Amino acid sequence: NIIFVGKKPTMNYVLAVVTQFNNNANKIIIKARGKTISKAVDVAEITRHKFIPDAKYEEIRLDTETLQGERGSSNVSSIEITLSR
Amino acid sequence: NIIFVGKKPTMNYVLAVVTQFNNNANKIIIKARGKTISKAVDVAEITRHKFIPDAKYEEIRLDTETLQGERGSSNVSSIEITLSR
Repeated sequence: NIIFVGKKPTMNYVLAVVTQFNNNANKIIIKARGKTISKAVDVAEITRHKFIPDAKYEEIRLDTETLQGERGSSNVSSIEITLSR
Repeated sequence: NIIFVGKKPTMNYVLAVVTQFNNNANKIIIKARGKTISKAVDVAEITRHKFIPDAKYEEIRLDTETLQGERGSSNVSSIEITLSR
């Protein structure tokens, strides 16, 4: 029930979301890290504009996730977007 | 009270946020659109983890906005993060 948004074209992820709503999941979670946080927002916005006109934001969580490191190495921002209805 | 996260380095925006909190602001809004939605999340996560450890997510709003593109109108994702104490 979780869609990890990665490197595929955006519409793949929009499709994954729609597919799962039409097998009556009530909640969908979209999750992304780093640069692709932009794309996760796109996925959710396209979905509710063109394809599930009644989708609403249940909640949005922002976090940081820790990465294996060399000194100076970075961690990474993450988003989790919950949709329903 | 409104910081538009654009092309400058992340730490510049962190600085503008932390300054405003040091001058006793209650609510800070960070806005970004497109690719730099990633950078906005960065600004707020770093601020929270490293400078204002009691800064809270009051509200997170995802939207779509339009801009003059290369070829007529264009739609981009936008984010509005409200941090508070």
